[PDB]
Amino acid sequence: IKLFSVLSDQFQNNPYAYFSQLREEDPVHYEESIDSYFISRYHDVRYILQHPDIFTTKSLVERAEPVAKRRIVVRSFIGDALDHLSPLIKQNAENLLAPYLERGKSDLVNDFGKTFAVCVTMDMLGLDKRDHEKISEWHSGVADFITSISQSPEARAHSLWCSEQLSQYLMPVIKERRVNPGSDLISILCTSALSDKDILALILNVLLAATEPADKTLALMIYHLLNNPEQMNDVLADRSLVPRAIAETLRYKPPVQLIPRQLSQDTVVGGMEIKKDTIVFCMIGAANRDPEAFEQPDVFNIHREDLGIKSAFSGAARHLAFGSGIHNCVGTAFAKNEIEIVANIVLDKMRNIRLEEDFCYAESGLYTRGPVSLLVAFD
Ligand code: HEM
Ligand SMILES: c1ccc(-c2ncc[nH]2)cc1
Ligand SMILES: [Mg+2]
Repeated sequence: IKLFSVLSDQFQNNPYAYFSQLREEDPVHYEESIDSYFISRYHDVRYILQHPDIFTTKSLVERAEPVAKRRIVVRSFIGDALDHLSPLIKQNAENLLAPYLERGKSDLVNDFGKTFAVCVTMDMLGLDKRDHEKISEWHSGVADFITSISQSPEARAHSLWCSEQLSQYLMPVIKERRVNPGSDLISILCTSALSDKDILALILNVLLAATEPADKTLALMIYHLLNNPEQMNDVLADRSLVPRAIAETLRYKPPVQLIPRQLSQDTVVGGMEIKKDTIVFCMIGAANRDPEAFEQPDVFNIHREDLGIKSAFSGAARHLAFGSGIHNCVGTAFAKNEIEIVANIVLDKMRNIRLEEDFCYAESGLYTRGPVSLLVAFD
């Protein structure tokens, strides 16, 4: 059945049950609802993410809207700085965890994760960490505008308010640093090219970008490590394993699930010929589960020889969770080091971590996916 819908409740309840069938039967799957093709095969996807002259993306300055080489520049402003934020990402985790020790339990997504990911992004932007609640809130409100297929008139209103709220918060902070630079990212954005309203739309995009996926990765890892208790023990003993666990969780259950692209000319991918101006969706989950790229692909295995940690976190990595080529996630380097730091602390701090009694595990999200909650218990 090619008639099946990939925006359907049924798809969303468990996408990994259906990818297999999309590849090998309807790889360039047309969705009759939007005017968009969903591409599910690894090589078909990777070629698209390789060449953004044919499959153009949306640039790193314009608004993340209703859904050239500052990359270089931003890349090193993360890269050079990620070793200055190492003690702060470190304190963030420790500070945020302290409430939940002794109680002996926590929900790593609701009690801990969302709030941690936000505080990191805030140190990277140099905003005042006291305001983390305001921000997580507004940050979701816009995240929604983007993630959602459609919205209620209440939500759409609320999302618009959040952007309004976000703008009027950041913008004075932009001018303050344009004239008195700090040593944060916003501070650098205003040094040696860019205008005020442009620097805002960039900050807004980095905020959206560094925040949501970080959350989800740490949680997906903890969950897949506790679900293979013997691999969890593997990580507990030799900590150098953390990155592979990060990586394999990335291939396994990629936080960002779809990558879109606009189509320049008329071009063929797979068996199907497409047409101009059309948005096609890369199905990352589907690609990281293609036998063609990974053997035993539906097995969480941190020790898999076909992962390749040497490059799991670069422009030319095996999995497509960070995208591919010259448009790969700008903070890949940063993503590694951030998640690494928490994971390590979590393990250090929640001795004898286990899943809570009667913990029923569930995931949510079409564009970006992750656990609704992860209920863990500890000493
Ligand atoms: C859990 C780790 C992360 C994952 C899996 C991830 C994944 C991705 C993916 C798949 C893309 C789209 C590639 C494309 O279509 O061009 C992307 C874009 C991007 N990422 Fe990440 N990312 C992560 C963490 C981060 C962090 C920590 C930062 C900032 C330090 C960051 C900054 C960006 C930026 C600026 C973009 C460009 C998209 C835009 O224009 O808004 N990412 N990321
Ligand atoms: C909502 C939140 C974040 C994203 C995103 N796109 C690339 C990296 N992160 C997309 C939608
Ligand atoms: Mg973060």
